[PDB]
Amino acid sequence: VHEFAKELDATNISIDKVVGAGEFGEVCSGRLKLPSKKEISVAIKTLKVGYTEKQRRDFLGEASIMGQFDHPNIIRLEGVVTKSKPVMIVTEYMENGSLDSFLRKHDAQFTVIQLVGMLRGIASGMKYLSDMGYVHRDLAARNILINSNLVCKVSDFGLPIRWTSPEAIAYRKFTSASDVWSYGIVLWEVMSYGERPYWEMSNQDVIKAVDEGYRLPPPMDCPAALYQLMLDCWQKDRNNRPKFEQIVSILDKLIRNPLKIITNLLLD
Ligand SMILES: Cc1cn(-c2cc(C(=O)Nc3ccc(C)c(NC(=O)c4ccno4)c3)cc(C(F)(F)F)c2)cn1
Repeated sequence: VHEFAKELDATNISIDKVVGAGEFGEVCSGRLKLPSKKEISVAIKTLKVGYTEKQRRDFLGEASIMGQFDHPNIIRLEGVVTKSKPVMIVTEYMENGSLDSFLRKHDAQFTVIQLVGMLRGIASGMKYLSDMGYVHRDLAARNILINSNLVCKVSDFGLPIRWTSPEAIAYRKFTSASDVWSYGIVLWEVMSYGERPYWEMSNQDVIKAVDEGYRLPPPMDCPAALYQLMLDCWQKDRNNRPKFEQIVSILDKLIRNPLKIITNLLLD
């Protein structure tokens, strides 16, 4: 763990309050005093009292993964506490919480360009994870955190049929291209302001429908460019899906605001 995670001194951590009502795990917000004496807001996940050795190993392995990724759109590991208990993982604080729950509070209240900025941040984080050989496997709006300035950052709270590509469902073929499929689902979630993908369809029907070529329909008022981007991410042939670098490039062009062309499952 210490290869990729700094050991924090518990005397530098103050705990404020419980956050997220369990959605992130056993997580609090608080402050961390850095070696330079600067104090920053942080999220703190604690390992349960009475943990088993496997639970500790799994907890510290998580920190080890996170510590590998230093990027503006991937959740930043500040460090771990292992030499005292409770054992902790400390990250930057993301004031606006998970993106799906945030958007549900704000239905139709953001501009298209604001939503595209969110989407671009997520794609940039994924471009770095993929460049680093990391396949996320659970890329979903609930695993994206959003801060006070609406910057979105790839996270993972653990457990996902609705977000999984057909090949990863069929025979566990997980690649960065199956993450691109997942990104198309997140793109739909964002444009739908946190609607659940495939709503409450039976999992077996989500699997069969997608395999038969059916896809989620355009969100209300969804620009054609963005719906086409979803369809491109949802290509049956993983080789035909765009790479994350190309997704970032697409969004960067839309950010220049060229987009006013507007578009149960659709046979696509
Ligand atoms: C089992 C496992 C999970 N992960 C993993 C966890 C996480 C992650 O986000 N973990 C995590 C751990 C501790 C905390 C405190 C947080 N942050 C928050 O819960 C949070 C809430 C609000 N602000 O921050 C987040 C991220 C990544 C990713 F994709 F970015 F590479 C991977 C790796 N292995």
